[PDB]
Formats: sequence, structure tokens, C-alpha cells
Amino acid sequence: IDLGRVIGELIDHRKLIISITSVFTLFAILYALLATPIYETDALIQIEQSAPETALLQSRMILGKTIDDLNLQIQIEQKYFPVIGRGLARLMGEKPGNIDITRLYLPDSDDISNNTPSIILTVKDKENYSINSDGIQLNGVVGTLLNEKGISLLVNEIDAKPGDQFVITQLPRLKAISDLLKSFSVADLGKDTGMLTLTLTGDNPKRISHILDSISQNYLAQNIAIGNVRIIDNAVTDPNPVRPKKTIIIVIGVVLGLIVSVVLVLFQVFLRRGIESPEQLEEIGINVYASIPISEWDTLLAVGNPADLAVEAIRGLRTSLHFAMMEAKNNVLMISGASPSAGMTFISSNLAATIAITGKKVLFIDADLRKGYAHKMFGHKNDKGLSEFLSGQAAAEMIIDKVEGGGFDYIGRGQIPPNPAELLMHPRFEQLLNWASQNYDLIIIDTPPILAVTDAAIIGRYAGTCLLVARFEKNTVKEIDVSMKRFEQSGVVVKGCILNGVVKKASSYYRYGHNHYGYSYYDKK
Amino acid sequence: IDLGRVIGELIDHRKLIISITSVFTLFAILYALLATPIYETDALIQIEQSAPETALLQSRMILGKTIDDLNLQIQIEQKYFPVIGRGLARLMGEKPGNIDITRLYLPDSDDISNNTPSIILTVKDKENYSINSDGIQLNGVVGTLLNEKGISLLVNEIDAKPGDQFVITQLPRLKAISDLLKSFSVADLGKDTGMLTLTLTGDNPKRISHILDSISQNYLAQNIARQAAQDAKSLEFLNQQLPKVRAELDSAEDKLNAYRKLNMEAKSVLDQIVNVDNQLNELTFREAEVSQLYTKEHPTYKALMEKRQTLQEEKSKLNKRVSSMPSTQQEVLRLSRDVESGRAVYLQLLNRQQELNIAKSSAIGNVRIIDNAVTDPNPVRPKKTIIIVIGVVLGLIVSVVLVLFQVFLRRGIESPEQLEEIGINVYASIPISEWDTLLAVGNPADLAVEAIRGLRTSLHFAMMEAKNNVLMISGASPSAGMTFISSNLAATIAITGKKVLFIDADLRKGYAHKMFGHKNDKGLSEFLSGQAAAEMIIDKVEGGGFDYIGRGQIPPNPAELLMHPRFEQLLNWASQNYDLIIIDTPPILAVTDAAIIGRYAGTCLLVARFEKNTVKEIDVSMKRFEQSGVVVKGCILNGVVKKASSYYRYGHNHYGYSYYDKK
Amino acid sequence: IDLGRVIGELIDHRKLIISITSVFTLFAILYALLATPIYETDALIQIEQSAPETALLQSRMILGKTIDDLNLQIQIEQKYFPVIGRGLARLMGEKPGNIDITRLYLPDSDDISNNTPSIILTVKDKENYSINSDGIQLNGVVGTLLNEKGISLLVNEIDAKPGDQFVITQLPRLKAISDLLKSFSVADLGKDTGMLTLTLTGDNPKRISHILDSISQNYLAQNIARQAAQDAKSLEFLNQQLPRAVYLQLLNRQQELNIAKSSAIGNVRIIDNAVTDPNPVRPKKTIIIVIGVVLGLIVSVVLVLFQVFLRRGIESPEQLEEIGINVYASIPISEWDTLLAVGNPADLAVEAIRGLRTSLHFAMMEAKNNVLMISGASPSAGMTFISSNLAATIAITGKKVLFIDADLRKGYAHKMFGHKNDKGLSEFLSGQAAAEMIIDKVEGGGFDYIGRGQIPPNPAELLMHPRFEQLLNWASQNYDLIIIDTPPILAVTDAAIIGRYAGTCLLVARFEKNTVKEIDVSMKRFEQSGVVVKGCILNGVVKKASSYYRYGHNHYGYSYYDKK
Repeated sequence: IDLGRVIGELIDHRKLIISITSVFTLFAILYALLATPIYETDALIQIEQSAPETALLQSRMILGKTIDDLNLQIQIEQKYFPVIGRGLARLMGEKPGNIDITRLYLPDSDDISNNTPSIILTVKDKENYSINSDGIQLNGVVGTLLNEKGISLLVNEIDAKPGDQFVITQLPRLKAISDLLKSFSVADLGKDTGMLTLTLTGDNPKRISHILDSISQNYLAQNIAIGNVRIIDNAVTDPNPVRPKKTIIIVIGVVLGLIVSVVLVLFQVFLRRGIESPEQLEEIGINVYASIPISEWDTLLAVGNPADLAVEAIRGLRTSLHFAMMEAKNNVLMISGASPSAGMTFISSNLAATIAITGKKVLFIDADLRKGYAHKMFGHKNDKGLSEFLSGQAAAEMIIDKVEGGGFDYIGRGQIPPNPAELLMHPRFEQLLNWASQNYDLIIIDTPPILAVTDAAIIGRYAGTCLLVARFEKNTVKEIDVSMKRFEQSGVVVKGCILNGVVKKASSYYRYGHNHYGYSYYDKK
Repeated sequence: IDLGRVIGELIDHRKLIISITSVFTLFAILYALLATPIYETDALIQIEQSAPETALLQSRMILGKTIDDLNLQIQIEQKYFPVIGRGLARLMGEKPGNIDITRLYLPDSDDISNNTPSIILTVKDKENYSINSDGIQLNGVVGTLLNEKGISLLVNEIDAKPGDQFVITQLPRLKAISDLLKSFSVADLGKDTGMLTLTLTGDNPKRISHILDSISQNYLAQNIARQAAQDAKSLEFLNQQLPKVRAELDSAEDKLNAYRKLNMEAKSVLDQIVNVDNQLNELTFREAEVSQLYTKEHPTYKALMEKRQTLQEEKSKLNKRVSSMPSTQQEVLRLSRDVESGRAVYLQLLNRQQELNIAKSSAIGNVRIIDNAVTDPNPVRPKKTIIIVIGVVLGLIVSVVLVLFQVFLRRGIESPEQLEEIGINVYASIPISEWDTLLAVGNPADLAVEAIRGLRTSLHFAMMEAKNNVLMISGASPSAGMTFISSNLAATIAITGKKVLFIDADLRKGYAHKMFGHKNDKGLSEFLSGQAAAEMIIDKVEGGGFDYIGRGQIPPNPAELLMHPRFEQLLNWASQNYDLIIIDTPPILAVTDAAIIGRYAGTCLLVARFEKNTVKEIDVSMKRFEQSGVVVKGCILNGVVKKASSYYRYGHNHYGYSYYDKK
Repeated sequence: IDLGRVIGELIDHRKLIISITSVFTLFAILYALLATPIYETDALIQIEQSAPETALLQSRMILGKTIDDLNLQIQIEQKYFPVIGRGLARLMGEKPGNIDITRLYLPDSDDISNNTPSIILTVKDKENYSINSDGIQLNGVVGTLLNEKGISLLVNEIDAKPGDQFVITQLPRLKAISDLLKSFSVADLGKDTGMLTLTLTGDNPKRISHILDSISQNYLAQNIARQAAQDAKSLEFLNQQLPRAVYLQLLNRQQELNIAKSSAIGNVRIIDNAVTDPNPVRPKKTIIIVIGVVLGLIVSVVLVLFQVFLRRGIESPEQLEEIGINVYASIPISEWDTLLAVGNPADLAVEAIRGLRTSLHFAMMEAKNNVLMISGASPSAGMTFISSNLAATIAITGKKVLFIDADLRKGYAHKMFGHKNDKGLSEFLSGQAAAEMIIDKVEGGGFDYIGRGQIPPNPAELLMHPRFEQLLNWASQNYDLIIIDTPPILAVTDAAIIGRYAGTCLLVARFEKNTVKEIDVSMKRFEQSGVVVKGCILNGVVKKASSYYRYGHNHYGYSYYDKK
């Protein structure tokens, strides 16, 4: 692999790379916007040490006293149904509602697992509200305390709009202490100075500053009730959130999308075996006679769009065949796919059309007695196709039908017989070929793939020329070689191959200095 | 790839390299010349340790005093419309105008995000000015304070030319402290030494030294008041006053609760008066401290009573506004004023007690300011020289990687050597002519015409021992110069006294008829489709000497017209009247017409384009011709350009010398 | 590459190498002898610490007191127009004049263009002088102060010659402190020890020692003042506390504090006062010259290496013979309108052409006819020099030689031999001249020549006329050898047309200018047109040691005569 191969592969998969990278960046931006901003407050404390002050500041004594003072065991969360509701609600601009609760006793359900009782409060106005723990509806009022259903609850100053729901949890005191301890940090900036820097993170900037001030003053009061701790700086909140770090999140999104795109591209590059250029077949010693491009398009393409790029390639194939087919036993050309859906009847029918327009009589036999659909494609008197002639119940003149937008006669397969391979072994097939080799200038035979069924091997003994049809990416070089060796093993010589369905690729161009797709050539008018 | 290869590539792509490098250095130069200069000031403080003092100097407590005295919450920015207007105005010598604001209080929106209210002040003269917060136009005069629409402002000593605009922000005290702290630095410099090296950076050299002087003197006066605080009565005074103020606050809170158990203008004037009361109380305490540690005739004390008189006038106006509003909201406003002023005084006295307690128990005695703050007039940023150097180096690296990519990603033919390696005979390398008449006729002394004459002499030797005198010339891709080559070759072989017929068998995009002047009726199409004879389709080129057959009208079936026996009849007839027939044919990788025609031509030549075709393309064309029974004699490389990379990779550039007597 | 190759390359390029190194060294000596010498003074301070005293010495307080004492805000520079006038004036022995200014007050415009005001003082005699700020001339005298135009100046002791100019700048005190601090350096020789080394650099050896003594004395006075301030504060408190045993005790304490206050000498000791080192510390001339020499050598070697690796021209006949191109001669450079073979028959290039003639006699037998077409690869390859001199050397041997100049585009053999320029080869080809009107006699020659004639508009198509072949067939029986001169084949096609009629064809390759691939391309382009080039003549060979060490031979040839 070289630089040109790498860049060509990247250019080919530029849609996949761009899509995957943009999906990753979209997810990163969606996270950075919808992630709740977590703020930071800090306070400065002077010690006259600082090793035991840290362990006493984070003790459950100070922290629990702070929680008791500020009633931090009453958790209130405005209710948004998804994991994205809070973020987008902040993004639009709706101010998040808060209700001040000072006295809360839930019935202490204290079941096997859920140690934290929780209710949902629904705001009905600025004045009254409703409560539902487990569907039990209660109606309450700001001011007047509520003592009903094992519920004691005191709301002051509801600040929200009606319809808002709030999950209100009475979490245990140690859970609250652990929650405070998780976001509270004590450090010493100088490592030798008496100063301690207290830090608290949280989503509500005012609440965390109040909490850190309370921590500072609880520590101060504990010391005084003596070695003079003094509060240098009270807690103030940085208004810029410290998390989420939007820029690094987006950058990691972009970089990770690039890495995933690149690794998928290399997996696809090293895991594809199909044909990529005619050079791959010509290395094996196989003569490629045309590389037919993809046509973006029941009429024949060589008729509904004679100026199409694929029809031009097929004309090139016709001129190759006029030279390859001389010094052949007869005017019979057997076209065989390598695999099903190799685009082989497309090629044979359009080749019949382009050879017919040159003033030659062409007969298109559809000897795919298993899945042949030429009759469907050309319109049809479906009775008396090839099977009926082979099984003895038709004459040669009764099975030939003329294509309207054609110029070539054709013979349909007929009814799908139960024994397609054994009808073709009848001498009537060779009699039909010998008869048609006098009334027609060219006979093109449609055959099933040789790696599926043996029918093509039987038919190809009576064919002067035999051409395989490969699909551009679907068929492998080894499939073509296996097909030609299986033809040889049965006494049939494949003259060469027709690569079909070629698409424009930069990897081809850089790997093999030609892409093999072909130029468009007309004066635009 | 060797040294000569790389040198040749650099020489060839010198234009791209120079342009990219010059663009990068231009960007670096304009950045270094337009970025705002950042000056640095430094002081030297002597300490009688010093790590607690380094951490206490950078505390919000010490810095907040500097924001309070120097009004650092009033941000004034001279308004330049672009991101570069300030720098280019500095370059043109326009002195940055400045205005002095001693009192600014905005309507204090406090929305979700914009915590910093902003207004725009336009200068009209040396005396009056205009203001527009949110489109509301106001007219103010320096001196006389302005109280309008919940906006209090006092602008003094305006020193800008008329028409100058300024963005005035009242950024919050904590934001002011953060901005100050981000640019402030304190270092002991010895670890034992009492020597503290304070530094401060900023874009105004006169202002940062005032800030650093304020910081140094704040810390100095703090440590001095530490010595006199031990015996001072202020401690006991605060210890007695704080319970009284707390009791008054509790009484006010109880009264507010009893009365409770939202007019826009009422709340706005309440906020105005609360702010005025905070400023007045803080100014009273600052006046006391200054009168203790400074003199009355000191300029600071003069600023103090001037600001006090200003605040008193503002409070009087606010009280007059209150007296005009109905008593129903007046009662609520008075209760709110009492509660908020009690809270403010309680907080201020708590801060006073905190500062006094911190001052008292400081082990450090005499502190002395050795070097007052002085600003280095050479900006510390931008570092112009390194900026321009990085610009040059970055431009060079970018140019080198672009050139390396374009060298490793190119596949087009670089010399006839590439073709002749594959066993393809090149018969001429036609150069690019900088120049509707034929080049071989308009400029018979051209360089490309000389190459084409060489091609003529090479063809006379190639075309001997051929089947006939028919020469088919086919491109490899469109726009390979195939018709240029064939037409000028007909022009050169014509002047040698030979009868040349130029058939244009490109029935798809043939334009030789337009290029030679057209009796376009009865072209090759009409003859092929049977509606014309040979004698009526041959025309004569005026500046030529060779006859030509045009394509005619574009048929719907060019490849099927060309297979007619009429084409071979025409060629067999013309091969007896003419010494040479040259046929213009479409490319073989586009259509198959050339493959059909080449069966009737005794010699066939492909025209490759210099950089636009690949060697693999030429080989694919020759093999596609061979597969149809046409044998391509060789190739004509076309459009060659002079390249040093050819001269170092191969020994020859294949471009060709110019040879005439210069006159 | 090997040792022999690089040695030969340096030997060949010795002129470039020596010239580049010489230019670099002249730059080095010019810089070393014109850069202003910088002297360094040193003083020794001992502390009985050492970390804060270093920062105190370099503080704006001590330095500012020094500048106020010595008036360092007045900067005086002798005026020389170039960046080299001062250096050359020092070289010529001109003692630098100085003026002593004790009081200066400039108008202090302090505008954006000029922050520090400046005037120019022109010395007219030992006493009087003139001043111009921005063109306004004012006359002053030593002694009598000048107070005019918002300018006050007191100049004392002018020591200079008349016509000397001095740029006098008034520096802001902070700028003077910045300048002083830049050159002043405090160090601790022990890194812990109380010993402090003070150094100061500058272009005036006496001034820097005065400044460093001022700094040291200000620092010492400040240090002893600190001990005296505490002692005087204690004494002042005792005196203010004076109201009988306590009275006598306080009197004794007052006397003790007086004696301790006056005994100032304390923490700082000035061991060495500043003295200037007479040898300037900068510019370090010898190392500068060494760097200049080495840099010139490196630059020369790099340029030589680039020229060696980027040259593609022919360097020996063996390069051509590697492909299989027969080289029949290598013609050296002749150091030299008459022919070389006639003006200087004993030249080295003419001897090489004689060797070529004897080689050609063998090469040209079994050829179709006696026609020899000589073509170049490039113009200016020496085609006509070789052709004409070869014709001369073959004509002195008593053979009929016809020299045809078939270069119809830039042929100048007629201008070389002297010309009856009418009826050249073009005129014969154009149909308007006979064969016999175009042949002319070379005067100092011995061979006939046919000039090209008037430059035709179609040189390549005239040569295609059968008249040309008729002329060759006719001349092939009236002459023993026809030498035809053509344009180069990589320029035009005329040589390929003419080579159809020549029995022998030879390419002339210029020694350094042409490339081996160029000669191969030329021969293959000849073959493609049915013309077989017998071989090559390398021309313009020069003597090179790189060839002698790379190849076993230089291919330039010996001179061979008996010197008398």
C-alpha cells in the first residue's frame, strides 16, 4: 500500500467517513449542550498543620452539621421525562423552577432496597399544589403545613409555573453527607502556607456557595469551641461552568469519529475480494473484452438510451467480438454469468440490439431454463419457448418471436421444466442451433452460471464462442478462474470475460493508472 | 526520490511555494502589527514566610479593595467596528481616547446569561455626550450627573474627539476581581527573602501601574493597621455594634413578614437607593480609614468627599422620585429598603470584623514598598519577531507538504521516457504554444510547429512500408490536442508539395469545419448516410493547401454510419487522388469509432496529453485498439511544458530549444 | 562518492571556496574592528542572606539614586553618519571627544514620534558651541547658561575639535534606570557566600567605573542607614521619654544609642571598588574571526556539494561511452576572424582536431559517399568551430574539401570566413542560383565553402528540395570530402532531413552544457528519421581534478612541443 492507494480509498469512502464523523460530532455537540452545567465555588481559609484540618473538614461532623443546618437531606429535582429534557429546557431559555421546602417527613417506607422515599409534587398555581407518592393524591397550600397519610410537608414560596412536576426525595443523612463529600474538596495551594482552598461543585451556583459558606462557618465554630482559624475569602461561585468542557468534548468527538471512520475504511479495504479492475483478470491470463459501466437507468437500454455510456461500452464490445469471433466454428456466441445477478442478460440483450442495428440478423436464445426472464423483458407470447421445443412439443418456427424495439429474433425459455439440464442434452438443441446458424448472422445464447448449474457447460459445446460476464465488485477473480477451469474441464473454451457494472473509483486510478470507467463524449447539443 | 528530484520539484512549484509562504508571513505580520500590545508593570515589596503573603495578595479580599477604590467594575472600551480597527487605528497614530467615569449604575438586567449590562456612549463634544443602552437615546453633560430610566452616570474629563463611541460595561465585582487576578502575579523570588516581586499586565500602561500601586498600598496599609489594631478601640466597637445591627435586621425582617402575611418602577428605584446606600456606607468606612492613615489634602480624600457629594445628590434625587409615587407602594418600598439596607450593613460590618481579625493576628511587622509600580514601555506581547518567524516557518512547511502531496499523487505523463518504457514509440513531443487560423500558418516559426515538422519527418519514415497512405490520429482522452496535431500536421505536410486530405471522422464533437471555415452542408455524415457524394463533401482550406472533409451534422448513430461500406469506398477513392489522408477520430476510451476507422488506415497514432493522460491510459488505449485488430504505430506526446524536475529526474526536459537569428 | 571524488571537487572549486571564505572573513574582521569595544568594570561586596541584597542592588531605588547623582539621564553621543564611522575613527587613532553637561532641560515635547527630546550640539571652538533641535540654531558659550526657546543647557569643558557633533538626548529617568539595569549585573561567586560580584559594561571605561562606585556607595549608605534608622528611632524615643537614678540610666542609654548610631559600618562591606578591565570584553575579536572562517568554509562546502549533486552535464567521454556512443574526439577549450587551425596551427584544440581527422579517415571508409554531416545537440555546442577547423586540417593534407553551411537559420560561417554573401545555399535551393555561383574560396583556408545565404522563411522545406541532393551528388565527384553544418536536432528537423544524404553523421556534444540523456535523445531522434549517427565529438573539454580522481583520466590532453 502507498500514499495514492490510501488517499484514493479515503476519497472513495468520503461519504461514509463524512457521515460517521458528522454523527460523532453531532453526538458530542448534543452532549456538550444537553449536559447539565456544573459550577464551582471556592473559599480561602487560613491555618496557623493543614494536614488534620483537611481530615476534619471532610469529616461527617462538619458536613453533617452543614446538612442539618441547610436541610440538605431534602432533595428537589424539577421533573423532565427524558435524559435530554433538562438540557434542552435550559437551552431554549425556560428558567428552571424551584420550590423552597423546609420541613419534610416521608413515611420512611424503608423497604428491601429503596431506602430513599420520594414523591412527585405538581404545581397548580403560585399558591397551591398537589402531591402523589404512589398515586395517593393530596392537595396542599404554601404556608399551611400538611400532615396527612403519614406525610408531613411544608412548602414556602413556590417559584414556578403551573404544570411543573418536581421529584422530592427524603434521602438518608449519610447519603446526603456522602453526596456533599463527593463534590467537596480541600486543598493547600502553597503546600507550606497556612492557606486552605475549599472547593464545592454543583449545578446550582447559589446553593453551592451557601453550602460552602456553611461548611466554612461550621469549621470555624467547631474550632472556636482556641487556635484561630480565619475565613479569608468567603465562598463565591465561578459563573463559567467547569463541566461540561465543551471544546474538548467536541474535539474528542471529531477525533473519535475520524478514527472510527478510518478503521472501518481499512477493514472494508482489507476485507473485500471482488474484482476492482480488468487488470486483476488480465493478470490471470483472462482476456477482458469490455468493462461495461453502471447505467443509472421494459425497453432495452440500447434502444431507450442509445447514447448511454454503457451502450457505448457495449458497442466497443461488439467491435471486439467482430474480431474475436472470426475463425470460430460457427456464429453461435454463448454468454454465461459467473454468478447469478452478474448483469449477464443485460449484456447479452443489449449486445444483440447493437449488433442488430448494424444490419445483421441476430437470434437471442434464452437457454436459462431455470430463471430466464428474457420473455418478460421483451414482451411475450410465453407459450412455445425453448423448453417446449426441447421436450418435443414445438417446431423451430413456432418458438421464435420478434422484438419490437429490437431488430433481433429471440427464443424464450418456455415453462420452467423439471429437468433443465437433461432437456439441453437432447439432440433437438443441436438441431436448432445448426438450423439457426444458417438463417441468422449471429446467435447469442443466454445461459445460467456455471458455478450454479452445469447447463452452460452442456450448451457451450455447440457454441463457437463463449464469454463470461463478471460483476464489477460482486465477483472475485478466483470465481472467474474457477468458472473458466470448470468450462475447460467439460470441453468448453471461454474466449474471455466481460467485466460488468464498473463504477468510477479513485482507488483504481491511483493503484492502476486508469480507472477503466470510460469518458462521456458528445457536444452537449 | 533523490536530491535533484526534490530540487526540481521545488523549482517547478516555486510559484505555489512562494505564494503560500508569503501569505502566511503576511498573516503573521498583520497579526504582530495589529494585535493589542500588552504592557507589564512591576513593584518590589519588602517583608520583615511570604508564602502566606503571596496567597493573601492574590485573595479576593485584597484585590476587591483595589476594584473598589479604582472603580475597576466600570469597563470602558473605545469602539472600533472590526476585529482589526483598534490595531490599525493605533498604527495610524490616532491616540486612543479615554473617558473617566466616577459613578456608573446600569438598570441591572440580570437576565439568564448577560450578567454584565452594557451601554454605548457617543462623544459629541468636549462637554456633552449621548448614551444608548438598548436604543433609548439620552443626552448627558460632563459634570452634572445623569439619573434617567434607572441609569445613573457621571462622566468627567472626557478626552476623545467627536464621534468616538465607547462600550461601557458594569461588570460584576467578582468578574472584575477575576480579571485582575488573571493578570496579576506575586513572587517572593528568594524563598526566604522578604522581597516580593509584584507584576501586572494590561493593555493600558498608565492604568496597570495605578492598579499595582493601589494593590501595593492596600497591602501596606493593611499590615500597618495591623500594628495599631492591637490597641485600637475598633475591635470592641464592632463587637458591640454588630449585635445591635443584627437585632435591627431581625426586627426589620419580622416587620416585613408581618406586613407580607411588584411595580417595575418601584423595584427599580428601590434597587437604585439600595446601591446608593451600599456605596455611601462603603465610602464612609473608606473615608474613616483614609483620614486615619492619610491626610485630608491628599488627592484620594478629595476624590472621597467629591464622590460622597455625588452620592448624596443621587440619593436626594431618588428620594424626590419616591415622594412622587403613591403611598401604597411607598410603604412596601420603605420596608424593602429597611430590610435590604439592614442586610447590606450586616454584611459590610461582618466583612469589617473579618478584615480586622485577619489584620490583628499577622506575625509580620514592618512592610516597606521598595519600588513603586513602573510600567516597562516595551510591550511583553505580542512578541513580533517570533510571531513572524513562526509565520515564515509555517508557510514553508505547508508549502512543502502541498508540494510533496502533488508530487506523490500525480500520475500523468512527465516525459516520453515513461511511454517508451512500456514499449510505446513516441514520434514527437509537441510543446505548448502560448497562442482560428492554423498555428502552422499564423506562426510558421513557432516552436510547436517546429516539433510538428520533426513529426512530419519521423512520419515519412514510419509511414513507409504501410498498407496505404491513410493516417488515423486518435486521442487517448478528449482534449488531448488530437485535432490541433492533425490539422497542423496536414498544414506542414501540405507545404512540401503533397496533396493532403484531412477527413474529420469525429462525428460526435468534430469542429474542424468551424476551424477551417465551413460549407458544413454535405459533411462526412451526409456522405455516409448516402445523401451526398465524395466530390461535394471535399472543401479546401484557405490558409492550408490540403483539402478537408468535415463531420457534417452530428448523426444519432456515428459508430453505425462509420461501419458503412461507403467509408471504405471514400478511403479507397481518396487514396488514389491524394498523397496522404489524415483522419480525425474520437478517443478509444470514449467510443469505438476510432477502432472501426483504424481497420482502414495504414498507420495509426495516438495523441497523448502531457500531464492530463496517464501511461496506463495510453497502454489501455493501445490494447483496446489491438483487441479490435488495429495496430497503433506509436504515440505523439502533446502539450509538453518546461520542468526542472524532468531535467533532474531524466537528463532532458524534452521541451526543445528555440532556434532563430533573433532578427 | 569517495575520498578521491571529494578531493577533486574541492580542488576544482578552490576558487569559489577561497572567494567565499575570503568574503566571510573580511566581513568578520570588519565587524571585529568596527564594532564598538565594550569594557567591563567589577566591584566586590561582602555580606556578613545575599538573596535579597541582589534584588535590592538592582532596584529602581538604588539605580535611580545613582542616575540622579551622576546625571545619567543626559546621554551624549559623538555623531558619525554611518554604522561604521565610530569604528573607523577609532582605527585612525582619532581620540573620541567628549563634552561635560551638568544641567539640561529640553522642551519635552514627548510626542508619539519622539518620546525623548533630542538636540544636536556642534563644537565650533574650545569655548563656544551651537545647538539645533529641529533646525533652529542657537549659539552658546561654556559657562554662561543657555535659556532660550524652552531649552536650558549648561555645557562645561568641551574637549573636542571644531566641527564635532554630539547627539544630546534627555532620557526619562525610568529609561535611564532601564539602561543602567540592562548592563549592571550582580552575582554571587559562592552561590551561598556573602561575597557579591558587581559588574557593569559600557563603551566608556571611566564612566562605568564611576557609575559602579556610585551604585556601591549608594547601596552601602542605604545599608548603614537602616542600622542607623533603628538606632536613631530608639534614641529619639528615649529622648522624648526623658522626664534621679532613672535620669542617669536614661542618659547612659542615650549615650549608648548615640555611639551605636554613629558607628554605622554594618552588614555590607565594599572590598574592591570598581576598576575597569583595560581589555574590552566585547567584541571578542579572535573567536569572531574563527567563527567567520569556519562559517565561510561550511557555506563554501555546502554550495560546492549542491553544485556537484545538481550538475547533469557531460563530464567525461566515458559517460557517453557507457551507453555505447562512439566518441571520436574530445576537443579542449582553446584559450583563443581567421580559423584556429590557421592562426594557431600548434594549438591544443587543433591537435585534438587532427586526432579527430585521423579517426574520421578510419570511420568514414565503407560509407556510402564522402559526405560528412555534423550536427549538434544544443546550440552553442561548437559545431561550426569543429566543422571549419576539421575542414582546414583535412584541406592542408592536400584533399579537396567542400564545407557547406546548411544551418539556414543561424549559420555564420560566411561572416567568419569573409563573404561574397550573395548566392548562398538558400539561393541555390530557392531556385535562383546555380551550383557554381555559391562555392567560394577560403583565403587562409584551402577548402571551398558554401554559405547559407539569405535566411529563408522555410529552411526545413528548402532542404527537402531535390536541388539539395543534386548539389550533394554533383559535389561528391568534384571533392574528396563534403562537411555539412546543420542546426541542432533537438531544436529543428533540418539535420534529420540532411542526414538522409550524408554517408557519415557526427554529433558535437558540448562538454559541460549538454547532458548524456540529451545526446541519447538526439541520436534516437536521428534514428527515428532513418539517419544513423556514427558517433560523437565531445567539445570544450576543460581540465578537472574531479575527473582525474573519479575516472582514471582527465581527457584534456598534453601539450607537446620542444619549448624552443
